[PDB]
Amino acid sequence: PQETLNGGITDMLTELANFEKNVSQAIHKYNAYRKAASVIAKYPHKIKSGAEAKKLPGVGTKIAEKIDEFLATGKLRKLEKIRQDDTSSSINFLTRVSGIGPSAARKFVDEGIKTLEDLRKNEDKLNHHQRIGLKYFGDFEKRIPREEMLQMQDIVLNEVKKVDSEYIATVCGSFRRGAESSGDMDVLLTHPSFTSESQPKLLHQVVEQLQKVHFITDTLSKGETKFMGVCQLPSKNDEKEYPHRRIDIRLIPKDQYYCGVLYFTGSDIFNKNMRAHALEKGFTINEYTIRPLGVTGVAGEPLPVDSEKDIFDYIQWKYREPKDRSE
DNA sequence: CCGACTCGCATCAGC
DNA sequence: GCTGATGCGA
DNA sequence: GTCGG
Ligand code: NA
Ligand code: NA
Repeated sequence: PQETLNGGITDMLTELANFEKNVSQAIHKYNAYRKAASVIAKYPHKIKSGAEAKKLPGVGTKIAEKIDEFLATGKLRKLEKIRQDDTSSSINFLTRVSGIGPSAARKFVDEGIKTLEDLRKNEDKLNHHQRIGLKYFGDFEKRIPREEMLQMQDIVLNEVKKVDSEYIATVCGSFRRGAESSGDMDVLLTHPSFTSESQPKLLHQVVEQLQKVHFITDTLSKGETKFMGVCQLPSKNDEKEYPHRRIDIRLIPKDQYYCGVLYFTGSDIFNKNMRAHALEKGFTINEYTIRPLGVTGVAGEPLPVDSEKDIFDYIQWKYREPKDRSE
């Protein structure tokens, strides 16, 4: 649907969602508004009334009333008010800094720290993650065109194989589904030496090499199985420097690898659909495994999986190409 | 009427 | 010092 | 806030 159809409504609901998450700290109300925003964004008609929208799954009485007010007035009194609220708008804004959630935003604003400038003046009140998020505030809100993602993939796959040619690496997310742009890079990594029933340095090796060739620039968090950090393509010639990008790297045991690939390939809606159809067939699918359900409901031991296709097969489904996986 | 809506890592709260 | 809870982002 | 047991 064209944005101009119900964009005013969906924008309204999305903004309400953010204030619930960031100010009221009501995560379930936050997801409630988003679900309403999503289902309305997919609605192929311009909504004439709240009663019309209430027919959609996820839109209840309260949102129906809000839509009635928005349609009749072009705004929402409650939204208009919280917009001009200095405390609430500042709390909501500060959460745009990676590492600053609803709680940290509240505490900062409570003691008079409201803007990026205020943040820049009080660095010693920020933890390591928050300083990085502050440093790359602008870059982290930029999207990544696919050509840059492709070049990022080149470096990752090359350096990973250089460390150990027996590594297996897959760039997932929307990029694997063939998207024109990405919000970040999500790399899934495994090695034949690493299983569920199984060195605790396989991830470090790869991270270290990507640091050595100056691809990885910063580290947000790093353990034995999960890395979260910052990277940057090398600058061409005398061209303008590339934005710094968010990159995650996960080490997954061989026997759980392809369940992970599927899950982190998405999309969420596709994964939702697929999980629903998994159930009726008598299988349970999560990030790690696909399991067989006993006659009451007792899940037996995880089924052997050696590819994405294996999973699709178990539930008597035919392989859907990553490009065909938005639903 | 009222409960539902996973986990790795960094850091806090408390012993 | 360690264990468990919480915040955060995914 | 919405859904549903
Ligand atoms: Na509804
Ligand atoms: Na944040």
